[PDB]
Amino acid sequence: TKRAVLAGGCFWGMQDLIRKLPGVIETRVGYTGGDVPNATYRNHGTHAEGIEIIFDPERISYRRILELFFQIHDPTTKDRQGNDIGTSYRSAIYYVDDEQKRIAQETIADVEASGLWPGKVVTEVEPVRDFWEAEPEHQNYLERYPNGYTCHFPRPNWVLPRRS
Amino acid sequence: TKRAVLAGGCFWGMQDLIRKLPGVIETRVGYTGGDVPNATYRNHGTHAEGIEIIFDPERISYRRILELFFQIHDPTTKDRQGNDIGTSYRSAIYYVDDEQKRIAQETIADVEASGLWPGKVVTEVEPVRDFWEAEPEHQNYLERYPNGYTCHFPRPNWVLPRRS
Ligand SMILES: [Ca+2]
Ligand SMILES: [Cl-]
Repeated sequence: TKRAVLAGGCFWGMQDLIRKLPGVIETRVGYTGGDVPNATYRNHGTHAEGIEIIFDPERISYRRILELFFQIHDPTTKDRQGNDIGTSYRSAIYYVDDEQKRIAQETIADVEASGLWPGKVVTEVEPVRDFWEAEPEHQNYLERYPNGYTCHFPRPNWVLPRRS
Repeated sequence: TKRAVLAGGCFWGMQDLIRKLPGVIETRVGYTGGDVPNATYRNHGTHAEGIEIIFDPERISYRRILELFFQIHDPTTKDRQGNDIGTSYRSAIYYVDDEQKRIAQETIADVEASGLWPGKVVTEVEPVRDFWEAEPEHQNYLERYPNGYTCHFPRPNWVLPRRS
């Protein structure tokens, strides 16, 4: 099993869509990429709202996970996703090892080369650090409240050639 | 990754304890081992309340999972766990393959040979069949309500010699 850690806006919508990818085993939302320990919803400093994804690499690749990531959030808006404004809502990939770093960089290069997205990619690429799991009320929120708030959705136009 | 499927009483308490075992990646509660399709909380016929456990076999063994199972529920009471009475609350191991069947049988034999449990083991051993995931409100219930109802707890006396 493998771990991916991503940020791309309100974490409810991230989990709602990413949990559906075949080969994803577990998802949990939380605060990561920032300063303060013991982060919480109303007190997480410079952390992004993010998601930790445990997946089966035999069933799904890291690359395919990143492709869904770039399909479901606008990676071109700095410190904002849709209606949600602030550093909490920024786009970031938190790589767990060198292979993930390389694939993240290659994938961003492919995204930009396509010209399909609305401007330069502003997604951060950083090593993963502490992941502060969000409060239980945030986990699986859109399972318990299927009509709840989300600004994430898969754009059919935000897809890459599948050369492999 | 590997899958284990167990039943041993109210599924809230099962998930609360089993989710804490290091090497367990995901848990989900549901209805399994019985008759009716599309099972729900108030309409699941002869199904047991059960739990599906996805684990990393490099970190935790199936045997160790069964050992926790036999530690946290009384496997000697037919169609009952603590205050919860009925076939919904019965003890069962739903094996996913022949290796799990063999380990389940060996583990039950070890349990009985020890004489530490309060009577013969009545746990069913059956091949896994459809697992009807429970409603979102049941998932992670004792995370959202940490003081909520449970009759599960680890008995320090319900442990086996660790010969390996
Ligand atoms: Ca989960
Ligand atoms: Cl939940």
